[PDB]
Amino acid sequence: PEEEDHVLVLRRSNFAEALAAHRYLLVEFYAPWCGHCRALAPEYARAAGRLRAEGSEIRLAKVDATEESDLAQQYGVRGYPTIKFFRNGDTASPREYTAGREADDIVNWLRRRTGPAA
Repeated sequence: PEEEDHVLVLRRSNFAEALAAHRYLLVEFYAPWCGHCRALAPEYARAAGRLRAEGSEIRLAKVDATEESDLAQQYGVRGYPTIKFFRNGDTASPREYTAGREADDIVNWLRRRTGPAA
């Protein structure tokens, strides 16, 4: 599927397949006009590049919730950005990401969910 600076581009048609392929999957629901999403996009992409540089199986993804609204409403998204971590493809119980928005604290937070060499 599409990938912008190593961040997977997800929509309803490929969302279930990404969960099945990636057991550690961070998903950012965003709006391109939202200022905090704009400030987040370079840091999110730098976090994904570093994980890719580290040979990690963790994957970062993003969903334009203004264009994929049913998918966003299915996960109770009521503001942007909304970041959720899915483990082992379990969509009922995603962990909410509420930590810093710099590249290093995203990967640190992901490492605390999985392990230093995941």
